[PDB]
Amino acid sequence: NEVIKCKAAVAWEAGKPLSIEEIEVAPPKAHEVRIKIIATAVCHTDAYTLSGADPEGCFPVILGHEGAGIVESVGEGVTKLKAGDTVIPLYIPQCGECKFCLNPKTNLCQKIRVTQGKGLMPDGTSRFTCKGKTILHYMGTSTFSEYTVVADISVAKIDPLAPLDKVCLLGCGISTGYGAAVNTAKLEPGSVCAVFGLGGVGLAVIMGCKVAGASRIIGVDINKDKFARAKEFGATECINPQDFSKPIQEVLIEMTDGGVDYSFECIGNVKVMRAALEACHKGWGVSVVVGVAASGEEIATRPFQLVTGRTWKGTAFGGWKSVESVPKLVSEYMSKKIKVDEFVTHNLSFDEINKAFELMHSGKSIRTVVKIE
Amino acid sequence: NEVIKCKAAVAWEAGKPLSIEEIEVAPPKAHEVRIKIIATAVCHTDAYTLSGADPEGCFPVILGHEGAGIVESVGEGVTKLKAGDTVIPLYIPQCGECKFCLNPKTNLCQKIRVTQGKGLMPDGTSRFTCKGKTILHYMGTSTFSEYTVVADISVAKIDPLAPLDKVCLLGCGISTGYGAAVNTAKLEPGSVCAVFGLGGVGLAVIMGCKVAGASRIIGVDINKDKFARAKEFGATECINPQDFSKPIQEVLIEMTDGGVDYSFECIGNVKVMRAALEACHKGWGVSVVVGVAASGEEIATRPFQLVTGRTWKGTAFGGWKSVESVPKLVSEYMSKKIKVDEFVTHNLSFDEINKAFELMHSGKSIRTVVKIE
Ligand SMILES: NC(=O)c1ccc[n+]([C@@H]2O[C@H](COP(=O)([O-])OP(=O)(O)OC[C@H]3O[C@@H](n4cnc5c(N)ncnc54)[C@H](O)[C@@H]3O)[C@@H](O)[C@H]2O)c1
Ligand SMILES: NC(=O)c1ccc[n+]([C@@H]2O[C@H](COP(=O)([O-])OP(=O)(O)OC[C@H]3O[C@@H](n4cnc5c(N)ncnc54)[C@H](O)[C@@H]3O)[C@@H](O)[C@H]2O)c1
Ligand SMILES: Cc1cc(C(N)=O)ccc1-n1c(CCC(=O)N2CCSC2=O)ccc1-c1ccc(-n2ccnc2)cc1
Ligand SMILES: Cc1cc(C(N)=O)ccc1-n1c(CCC(=O)N2CCSC2=O)ccc1-c1ccc(-n2ccnc2)cc1
Ligand SMILES: [Zn+2]
Ligand SMILES: [Zn+2]
Ligand SMILES: [Zn+2]
Ligand SMILES: [Zn+2]
Repeated sequence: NEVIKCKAAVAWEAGKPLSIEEIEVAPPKAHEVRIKIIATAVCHTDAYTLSGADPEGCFPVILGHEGAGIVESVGEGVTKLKAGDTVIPLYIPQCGECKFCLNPKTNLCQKIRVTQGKGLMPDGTSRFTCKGKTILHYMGTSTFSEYTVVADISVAKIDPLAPLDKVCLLGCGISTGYGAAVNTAKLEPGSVCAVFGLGGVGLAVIMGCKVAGASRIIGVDINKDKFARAKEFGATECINPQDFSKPIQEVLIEMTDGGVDYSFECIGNVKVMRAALEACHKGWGVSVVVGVAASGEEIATRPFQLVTGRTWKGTAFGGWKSVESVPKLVSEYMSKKIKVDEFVTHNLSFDEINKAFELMHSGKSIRTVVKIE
Repeated sequence: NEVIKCKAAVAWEAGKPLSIEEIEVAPPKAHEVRIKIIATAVCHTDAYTLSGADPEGCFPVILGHEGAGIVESVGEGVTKLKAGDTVIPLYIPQCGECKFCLNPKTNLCQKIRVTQGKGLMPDGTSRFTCKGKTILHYMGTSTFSEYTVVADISVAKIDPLAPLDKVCLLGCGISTGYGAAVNTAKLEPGSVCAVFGLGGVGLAVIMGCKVAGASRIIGVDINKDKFARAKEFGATECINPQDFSKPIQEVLIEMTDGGVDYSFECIGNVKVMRAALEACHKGWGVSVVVGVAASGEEIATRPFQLVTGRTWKGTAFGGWKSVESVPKLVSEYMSKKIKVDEFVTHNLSFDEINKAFELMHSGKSIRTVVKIE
């Protein structure tokens, strides 16, 4: 119930490294929760915002949107979570009252997004003070800190037995891939699937396709060093566009005799998205867009590709309804139905957080986990 | 069983009028049917091919792909249809054996399309002789003639009580609109729908939406003279893009509080297709492409429109399985469930066939019916 002094990794300008500093964190107001972050993961959109390319970037700011922790304080009006619980913050809440929350077809809650995009709590202010300045929040969580304040609808409650040093990855990547495979596509047994890109999201998609029951899975990438891991996750074969003179969709059409049944696009390249649409089977093919492109880029095609059967669709947070569905995923990981331990490729300490970004800049890791205690 | 002399409307070069001539029609070979055309309808793709803009146009050729008639002769191996029957030719057959015919998700049979696109019968030759030249077939039917020869899988058998002078329209237009409404979209009661363009296909789509059970229907067009008929078919309101300074998708978003549930695009303009995608509701919107664009045009959008929920899909022949589904549509018209008599706007004789095209060039008619006897 009093201001907490803690250590954070603040960013001050676009394109500069993060600097470790001491910050003051205010007590939560009505309908808010204070969380001590235990572990976190460094995602790609964090580095994208840090670079400064985002037209909506606001500085100074504390990044991070993947982590798990333990509750200390709750505001006035909270009757759902008490101190000592193990929880996961979420950048897609679930109020349960709006028109988007009563529709089973969607999961895009639209209650606090106007303040979340500006970097402020729902009341209209920020809880982070540094040397007489106010530091904005990032994507509603801000987990690059030892303590953080979030809204009461952005918190999911998990089993206390879960290891918090690895279950944190179920915030952005593994959940998105698994949901893309088993929610937005809903693929029947015996299908043929193709995955573009073999990062964290691609490997999660491959895992979901193998779990659901597809017979043949094709992995596509321009870096050979990934192929090995793909074959461990369930991909039957892997190809490289640079080894063929013909365009990639023609290679896939020749290989699969007509085209694949499902194609997942997990990169963020508009040309790859067009190639992914044109490689689906005529009559019943489906293409799912998972990655996010830079602002100002357009994906083109001819309407003759849609008239003869094919479909575009897209997914955000794998289509899961976050608050009521993340606990089920943690339970699934308890039963060894899905793989979480095989995604983490590196471990760092808090002070070396900058090093994490450099690894992401080189393409040598899938996911890195930072221990914040 | 002998060559038949008949009257036809042959085209000799791109951009010239059709000329009425006398032709010889050969007896059918194995797995073929000879039909005496009674009535026909002039569609938009006929005039498109006649203009010469089609990169695949081949001349001389006999156009037409909508009509009903009576059988005279059948080839060797036909045990399904006998002479005197009332039938409808179809530009999408149904063999029932290929991989596309055993899949309930599609209706694009791929058995005789290679010869159909070239203008020849499956054996490899044409049955139309004129003054020592061979005349190719059009879209597998060629109904601008008093007698025509078609394959045995391109014929649907209907109730003999049907009036053949109006049931012919169930070949291309009304079927496509009705199927787009109730097959590819599958819209639930209480939905909001928007239709772009108010020709024959647009009015069929409106009829299907009203039958299925949507509550609110919005018609969009740039010609005011159409709006009246739309209000008779079930459209609740109609708008004109030229009356507003803002782009049309913003007008629709403001009007419907977020966007429509379903949007059908029935024109063939790539800019209208983009505007139709951007006017669907966030989270659960769907956009169905029905019209065909000119070769070399691309429809563009940003992937942020697909990531947040929306979908493109397309339809050819309304998704009906032609041979087994057209008789059901004729039965539906017998019970007054659907409207066929309200589409025909003009009637002509065979010799005035050219006049029909001129009407289509002015936008004063929905469908014109030519009586061929
Ligand atoms: N919509 C969502 O909810 C959501 C969630 C998480 C991530 N994402 C996005 O998914 C994308 C993947 O991110 P990530 O960190 O999981 O993996 P990553 O971006 O680090 O890996 C990208 C892979 O694509 C390959 N690549 C580059 N150009 C290629 C080309 N022409 N052809 C084939 N491969 C090419 C690269 O070699 C690489 O293996 C990102 O853009 C991310 O923003 C979206
Ligand atoms: N895929 C299929 O199976 C199939 C079947 C039949 C027809 N079609 C196609 O459907 C299209 C419609 O053909 P039709 O004969 O039924 O009607 P039509 O083409 O004669 O009517 C077109 C209407 O769109 C309007 N238009 C032009 N520009 C516009 C704009 N910017 N905004 C709004 N309206 C505009 C016109 O005023 C007109 O009312 C055609 O392109 C046809 O080729 C497709
Ligand atoms: C565009 C956007 C901005 C923010 C922000 N903070 O600026 C947050 C979310 C989104 N965004 C929306 C629009 C807003 C929206 O629909 N919703 C629903 C509940 S609240 C909310 O954000 C749809 C999809 C996304 C999205 C963006 C990035 C990632 N991504 C990439 C890598 N890692 C994460 C995943 C999804
Ligand atoms: C591109 C095409 C050419 C021909 C031809 N004769 O050149 C015939 C059909 C198509 N086409 C296909 C590819 C081929 C195909 O999938 N199939 C399935 C069974 S056979 C066959 O044609 C998919 C959709 C269409 C199509 C084209 C025009 C119209 N349209 C417009 C106005 N009025 C009619 C409707 C559909
Ligand atoms: Zn909500
Ligand atoms: Zn992320
Ligand atoms: Zn078939
Ligand atoms: Zn037609």
